[PDB]
Amino acid sequence: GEYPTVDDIPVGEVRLYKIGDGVWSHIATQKLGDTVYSSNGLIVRDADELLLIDTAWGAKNTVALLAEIEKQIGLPVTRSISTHFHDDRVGGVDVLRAAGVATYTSPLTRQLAEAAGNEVPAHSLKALSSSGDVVRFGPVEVFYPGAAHSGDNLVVYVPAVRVLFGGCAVHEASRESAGNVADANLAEWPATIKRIQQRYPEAEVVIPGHGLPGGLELLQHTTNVVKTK
Ligand SMILES: [Zn+2]
Ligand SMILES: [Zn+2]
Repeated sequence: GEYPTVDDIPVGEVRLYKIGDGVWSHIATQKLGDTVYSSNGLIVRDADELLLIDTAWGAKNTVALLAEIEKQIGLPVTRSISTHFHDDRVGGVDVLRAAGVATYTSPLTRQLAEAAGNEVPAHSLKALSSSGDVVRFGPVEVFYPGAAHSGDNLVVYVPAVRVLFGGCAVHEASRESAGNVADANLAEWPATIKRIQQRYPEAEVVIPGHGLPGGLELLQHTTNVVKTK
């Protein structure tokens, strides 16, 4: 049906949304002040297991995520990748570890998470240290396009179905400001977007870290938003 939003996900709950064959997004919320915010991750089937991209933004939500996955898909999450060091990506890693998931991210993300006092995935993805680096991981590619929203942000591509999870380096269409730039590299963000555009020219779906999925237009949209400043 319609992509889940803060206006229709019951409080405390996590939703899944089917994106294509063997690929779902997960959507969770975290109210701060008067505004309820949502956050997206990904789930990708591989053989008879699941690969998780990002936590559901905190321990409580991540427990609910695992329960929703069991209810709706019924296959075990065996590995996860966090796409940068913020709480919407690693908050809940200890829940994943308790559930027997092998948790991964880049070495830089582990370092930044440790410095921030955030939860830290247990394992490093090697050969992701330089912009342009890419590695295969089961049914996905993991690409480090360079600094943008954060110094460490990764994107994840599902080649079989042309789905790009852009994460927080990519803004949703309705967003016209960059939001939280405390860890951002605004100078490098446009070049980082260009690397993503050049690497994944056939992507059919682009999923931002927050908000509605779109297509490749979200990439240039993000650059446009960055240019404001
Ligand atoms: Zn972030
Ligand atoms: Zn984010």
